[PDB]
Amino acid sequence: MIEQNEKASIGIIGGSGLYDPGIFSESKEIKVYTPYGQPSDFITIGKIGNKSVAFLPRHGRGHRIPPHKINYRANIWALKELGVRWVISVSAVGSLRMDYKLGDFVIPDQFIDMTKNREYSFFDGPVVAHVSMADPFCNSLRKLAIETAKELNIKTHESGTYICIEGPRFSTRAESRTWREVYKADIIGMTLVPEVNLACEAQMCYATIAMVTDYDVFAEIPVTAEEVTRVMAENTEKAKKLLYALIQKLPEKPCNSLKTALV
Amino acid sequence: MIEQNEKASIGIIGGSGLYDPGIFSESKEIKVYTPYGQPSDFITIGKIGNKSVAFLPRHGRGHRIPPHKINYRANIWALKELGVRWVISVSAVGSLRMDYKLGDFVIPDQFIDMTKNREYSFFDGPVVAHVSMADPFCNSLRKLAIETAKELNIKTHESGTYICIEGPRFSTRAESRTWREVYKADIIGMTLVPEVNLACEAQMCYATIAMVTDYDVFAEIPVTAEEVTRVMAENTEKAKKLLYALIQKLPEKPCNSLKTALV
Amino acid sequence: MIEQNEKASIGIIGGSGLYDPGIFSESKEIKVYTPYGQPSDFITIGKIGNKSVAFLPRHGRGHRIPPHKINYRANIWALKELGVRWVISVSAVGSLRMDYKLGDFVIPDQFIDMTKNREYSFFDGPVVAHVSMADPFCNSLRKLAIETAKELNIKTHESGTYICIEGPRFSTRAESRTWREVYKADIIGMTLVPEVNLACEAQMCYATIAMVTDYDVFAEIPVTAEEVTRVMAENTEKAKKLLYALIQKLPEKPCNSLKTALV
Amino acid sequence: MIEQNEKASIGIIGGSGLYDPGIFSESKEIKVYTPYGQPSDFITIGKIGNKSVAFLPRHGRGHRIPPHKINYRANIWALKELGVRWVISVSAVGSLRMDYKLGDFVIPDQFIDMTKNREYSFFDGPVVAHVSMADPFCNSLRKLAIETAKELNIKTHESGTYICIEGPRFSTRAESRTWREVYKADIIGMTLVPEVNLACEAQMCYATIAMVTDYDVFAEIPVTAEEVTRVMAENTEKAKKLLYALIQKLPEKPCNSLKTALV
Amino acid sequence: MIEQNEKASIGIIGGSGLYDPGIFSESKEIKVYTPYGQPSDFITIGKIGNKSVAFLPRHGRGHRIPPHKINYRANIWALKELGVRWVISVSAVGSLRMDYKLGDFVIPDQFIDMTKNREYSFFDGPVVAHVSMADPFCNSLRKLAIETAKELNIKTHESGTYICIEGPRFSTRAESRTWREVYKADIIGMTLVPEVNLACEAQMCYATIAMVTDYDVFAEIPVTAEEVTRVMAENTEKAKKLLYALIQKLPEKPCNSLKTALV
Amino acid sequence: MIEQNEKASIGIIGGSGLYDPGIFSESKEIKVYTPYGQPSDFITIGKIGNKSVAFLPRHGRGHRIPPHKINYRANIWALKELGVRWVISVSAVGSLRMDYKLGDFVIPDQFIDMTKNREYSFFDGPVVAHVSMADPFCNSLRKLAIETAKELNIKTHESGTYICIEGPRFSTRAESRTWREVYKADIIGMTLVPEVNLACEAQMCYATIAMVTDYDVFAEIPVTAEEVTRVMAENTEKAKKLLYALIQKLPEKPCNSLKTALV
Ligand SMILES: CSC[C@H]1O[C@@H](n2cnc3c(N)ncnc32)[C@H](O)[C@@H]1O
Ligand SMILES: CSC[C@H]1O[C@@H](n2cnc3c(N)ncnc32)[C@H](O)[C@@H]1O
Ligand SMILES: CSC[C@H]1O[C@@H](n2cnc3c(N)ncnc32)[C@H](O)[C@@H]1O
Ligand SMILES: CSC[C@H]1O[C@@H](n2cnc3c(N)ncnc32)[C@H](O)[C@@H]1O
Ligand SMILES: CSC[C@H]1O[C@@H](n2cnc3c(N)ncnc32)[C@H](O)[C@@H]1O
Ligand SMILES: CSC[C@H]1O[C@@H](n2cnc3c(N)ncnc32)[C@H](O)[C@@H]1O
Repeated sequence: MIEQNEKASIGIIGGSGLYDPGIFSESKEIKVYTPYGQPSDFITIGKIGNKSVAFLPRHGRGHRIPPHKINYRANIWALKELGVRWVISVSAVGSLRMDYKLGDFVIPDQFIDMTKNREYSFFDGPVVAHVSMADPFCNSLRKLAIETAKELNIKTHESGTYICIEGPRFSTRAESRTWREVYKADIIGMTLVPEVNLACEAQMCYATIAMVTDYDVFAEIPVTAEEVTRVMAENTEKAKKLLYALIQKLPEKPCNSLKTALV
Repeated sequence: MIEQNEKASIGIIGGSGLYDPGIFSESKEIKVYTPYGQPSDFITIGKIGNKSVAFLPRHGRGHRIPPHKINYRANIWALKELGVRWVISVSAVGSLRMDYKLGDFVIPDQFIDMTKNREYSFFDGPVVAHVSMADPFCNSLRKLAIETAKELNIKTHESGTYICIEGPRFSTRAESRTWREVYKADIIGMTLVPEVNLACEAQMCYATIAMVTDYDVFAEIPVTAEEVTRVMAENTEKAKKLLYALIQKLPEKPCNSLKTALV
Repeated sequence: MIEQNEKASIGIIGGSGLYDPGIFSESKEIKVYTPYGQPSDFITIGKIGNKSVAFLPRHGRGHRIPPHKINYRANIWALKELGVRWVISVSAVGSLRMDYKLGDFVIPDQFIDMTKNREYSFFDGPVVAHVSMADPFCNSLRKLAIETAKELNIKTHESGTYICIEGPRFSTRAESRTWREVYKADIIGMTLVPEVNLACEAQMCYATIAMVTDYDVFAEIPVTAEEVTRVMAENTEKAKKLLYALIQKLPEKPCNSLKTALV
Repeated sequence: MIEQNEKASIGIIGGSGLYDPGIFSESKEIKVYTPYGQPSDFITIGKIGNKSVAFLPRHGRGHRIPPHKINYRANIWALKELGVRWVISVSAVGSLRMDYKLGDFVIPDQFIDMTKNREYSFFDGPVVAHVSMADPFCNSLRKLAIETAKELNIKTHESGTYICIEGPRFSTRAESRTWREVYKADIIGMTLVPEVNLACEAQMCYATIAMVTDYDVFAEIPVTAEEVTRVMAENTEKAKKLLYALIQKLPEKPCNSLKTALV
Repeated sequence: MIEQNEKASIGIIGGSGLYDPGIFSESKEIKVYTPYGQPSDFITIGKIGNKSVAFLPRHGRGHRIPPHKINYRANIWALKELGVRWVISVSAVGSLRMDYKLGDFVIPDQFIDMTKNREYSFFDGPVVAHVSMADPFCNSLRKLAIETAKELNIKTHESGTYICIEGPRFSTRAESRTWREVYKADIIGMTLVPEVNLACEAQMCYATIAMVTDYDVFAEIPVTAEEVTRVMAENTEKAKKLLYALIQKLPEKPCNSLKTALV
Repeated sequence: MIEQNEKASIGIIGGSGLYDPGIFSESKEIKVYTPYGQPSDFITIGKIGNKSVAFLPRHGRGHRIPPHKINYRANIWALKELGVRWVISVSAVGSLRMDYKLGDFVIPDQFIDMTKNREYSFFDGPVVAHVSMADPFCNSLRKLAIETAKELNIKTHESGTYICIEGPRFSTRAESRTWREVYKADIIGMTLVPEVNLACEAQMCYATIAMVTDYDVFAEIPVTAEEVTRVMAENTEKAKKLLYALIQKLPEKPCNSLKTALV
């Protein structure tokens, strides 16, 4: 209902510990209209290299919004209104495998949705769409993220299955044994779904750069929120280097089409 | 979330007894995406004179949707997606005054909102808008409707205050005495608000052509739904003539000030 | 979805201070299925004279449910499932006129609805109904209540307009001046609407026996909930006498029809 | 709240590609009252052989309603109001196993519910019911469908586990590996639950005739909505023959044990 | 569920144009737990004179929240958790009378609630409370605000009836004529209710200092949001002097009694 | 919003068949305020040994509330307002293994959450909390329950994984094979989650004493509600002895701290 005059081709959704992306030189905060209400915070917009970039911290100012209350539809709609084509999510995840260590990055290629109470789509009728998500993340952006990590010599696992749980509580030992031994998941978090599905419906090329912040229930002391924030803080510098490099590497234009998903 | 390639500059919203406007030569029914879900029915789009017109029966097929359940936001959003600039509403109303006659048309110029359970705006945050509605209807469209009625010699009152109630029940005698003797309203219905509000927020030029179908509680036998449908049916031919003539009379382009409404 | 085996032709809905109607000899409490969930409490069913009567306290056990949270649709649906034809509501009201004194009964004949956001109907589509409520209460039951009061020599005003407010707060002085000097209301409460409209939609013959429990904002000391309960308690005996007598006076069968209200 | 005069003993719920069942000789469309609002479309009622049959397309006209927004409670309630005893569901499913072929029918005998956002029951209190669903489908109807397929020589698998997902997106590869390799499910869809749950609560004898329309993520090119519609269309003729024959084969009367399910 | 260690005895709720109260010398922003979710923004807490004061802008950062979406329950709950006893609201209002001029302050003593879509109470059951609000504002705080304005020689009307409308649209001319001539209202706004209700239920002593920012529909050019912000900006300095002086004038302790409101 | 004068250090939440705990010598029923509305019933408070104990039947009077509609947040909030530190849940569960026999008690040590439609937390923002629940039950309370069962020679399994399903329907055979063979669950119920979550967020020490009432789908006749009630009734006396003994064995004070869970 409002003409959006600001434009950005790349959107960055920051997770825990990344309220300030540390990637902008000059920027401003803007309010973006959505028919779903409030995005998590105002959108920070500014130029990086030759790119206009939009940033939104999914938990908002002061990490005031828990995963189950994030307005995922408003956040993705706001980025679409700005003309965003590429969406880079940076998240904190727990590792379900001894091989994915604290501070390691992971560029997942699959996910399993264990969420419960969310709004999963922009298409509630009369235009019905069933998007394919066999390979849920954008391959070209995943490949560019992997190349950037290799170029910067930042330790990064090139694949992984992300299991998304509802939260806000962390998993019981029985649940985590199920996630690992059975669902064959590698990392765990609470925010990927429905963000990734909505981005696909919005015809964006979305990928996640996850950083392992804890070993879930598997280390001598199980995961606590304090641990997650502390570990993410120790690794913000590397995350910002990776992001800054990846953003300049992206080509102009890259789920690209809804035609075969529309009934 | 999907590109709407169908286009219409004029939108007609049909009320009771007007499921088929009888104004189209060639037409088709389309599904229009909205972030609010389902409009009342598929929209009928077709050309009249040199105008592309979109028609929507607000109660849907078979008059299946009561006033309090109409998805007013989806209906106005759908028309906006089609590029509609002029919205003509045709409605059935009760007369609260005895000098009017059944079958007379009224082009109201004011309203009093007594609704209770509705969603009144497209602006829920973060972009706050407070539209001015001191003169709630579009003056240019009201004037063209009045000129059309004069040209066709169709008895029409050129002003009036519409009191919109919640429904679905009709008013008690005590409420109607208040509406007429204290508020000084002229006509009464259940569907004007929030339709008019939303059209204004969408920067459309909206006007209502109301048809007196009953005398509310004031005749020997009080209003019933059966009476409303019966009287509306006796006057549909005149309504269709008025509607057909008005549509061709409209200029290409005409609440066009969201700028001063935005905080 | 449940076959309701128990039957009652008369339903009593008790308001403030009437958890125990004091009218049954033998009775039992039953759970009644409704598609709207929970009625205010289990329904007490038993015989009085030659009639099967069902009783339900609208605020539930311990007056645990405030007016704005009462499940009016479940309460009326439960009585319909039992075969109830006559519904007698007993309520506590404030007086807006010096002539309607504490302890006086009032059999209202009109109402004005000032409630906000309650659920007003059983007809949300696809079967649309617009019931006529010009004379909102059942005339035959009002007349029998008046005759019973006259026979018992219980002081009772034979007409009156009930203004129903949302609550739970009581009115400001400016609001009460408006209800009286303007809307011409006589008594005030918080529970009549939507109970009366739902009963009409369910084709029952509904009437209210109201008892004045306070003078709203007009006495030197404005109304408090403590006053309402105290005054109601001082007049329970008279209320029970009136109820017991009216119940036996009712003929077998008496809004009687929905035909002309169905679009 | 209104008397339903129309009656049918058999109800058909059509899925994707089955808006027109092609089984009626003479029929009409009716609006059926429900306390849950709108069924997916007006019901089509007509006689076939010696029986009255009711048909409802679960996605509505133009496939306007996605799985997660279908009013399952209104659809089943409407069929119950009509007196339906047998409910035959025709649905499109993906095969999770490669030994099945596109176009094969499957008469499942079990399901696994992975839905997330739905209303699962008609019993929300005060009448609590916990239906048994160990064998979720009606055995007598499944057996009659299997006999019909054998008599018509239509290739049909006589058992199978249906995993019902939330949608509207299709599954990721990691999710589908879990559904097949771990859960051992055979077919997958989005509409079975809570339709089957509700039909059991309504004491109906429900069974699904599923049509394999894709191989989910397992063929060279993963499932798309376009493929589902295309394959369904190629096999509608056979589905109509099976339906027509089954309907005439059913006895007058056959989950009719609500007694032991009521706490 | 959280122990709140921060404390303030005075709370200031700032309205339009008052995001920065300009009264703190040293302060910090805190997050306050509420069972209703998010207050409008973090609460600014700091010392002024010998008082600890808490400030909350009701529209949030960047005036991102419209009146109909403000979480009034969370805002008042947060102030109660901090130990607030006095609540001073500063608001922008339209004048319905030509002698209450632009920039004049008004200390209303009554209100009329015309809101429609809000949550009005903290008491939804099982503890039922009906607060008595005949004189809705705290007399002692009103009297101190009036004394302060007199001492500073700031033009202020010492009484007035505030009519609260739902918004976000402004009133039609017919509604405004009704508010003035019929309801006898003096000023109009959108945010007083339920804020005042809830403060009374929380046993706080609440008063409003209103600033006339427009003449509603009565000047040659009707009210616009642009005008409201402009006039408010022209008078912020005076509002800050009034506020600063009143805050220091308040006694340590003063609706301070729910006992008689409890059923 | 009101001061709770009543105090209890131990809370007992009773499940199916335990409306009357048979543990009190003298007690009374009280209404406890919560910002979430209605707890399942009035809270029974009384003395046992040297302790004040609060009891709440989670299904309410007459087992009127099914698992999916229980107001878990109001029940745990009410116990917190009373000062409860220890919470003992007594529940009915199905056994997924043939060596956990009818009437055997189980003190689970883990759970798997398969619920779908519930409110899982007290922390919806702005104070975000992610409680750790690797070992979801209070170890000290579990150990005391186990010691009590040993002292009374009541057959009890000292560990076990509880899988919580949504209900109200019972599981299909395919789902149950999955819970056992795939998730490695031992017992199954519908009420543990979110009760346990919320108790941990409220910093209470919570444990479940489960009673095997059926073999789910694994016996010759699958579980029915009638069986669950019958088996629970056959073992009520034993459950009451365990409960009475455990209550007196508890020390004054024991999820102890939220500090590390707060972001
Ligand atoms: C700041 S602590 C909470 C955040 O941690 C992320 N997270 C990190 N480790 C885990 C884990 N082991 N399980 C689930 N979410 C996790 C979640 O997405 C949530 O937003
Ligand atoms: C078909 S009967 C119901 C319709 O009648 C219109 N209507 C006609 N007369 C009246 C009246 N007297 N009061 C309220 N609505 C009326 C309403 O807008 C509603 O959609
Ligand atoms: C027990 S105190 C609250 C009850 O008092 C009734 N009531 C009595 N007097 C008044 C009054 N003056 N205004 C509104 N409701 C009133 C209302 O319907 C409410 O259920
Ligand atoms: C018309 S495409 C969408 C429909 O496909 C059905 N469907 C077909 N194949 C699959 C599949 N592989 N996974 C999930 N649903 C499927 C679903 O029930 C949905 O209503
Ligand atoms: C900033 S423009 C919107 C604000 O103006 C206040 N307001 C000012 N003048 C008026 C008026 N004439 N009618 C209603 N609200 C008004 C309202 O409370 C709303 O938050
Ligand atoms: C009185 S029958 C319903 C209750 O049975 C408990 N229950 C007992 N056995 C089972 C089972 N096999 N599966 C699920 N819930 C069960 C549930 O928690 C529900 O509240």
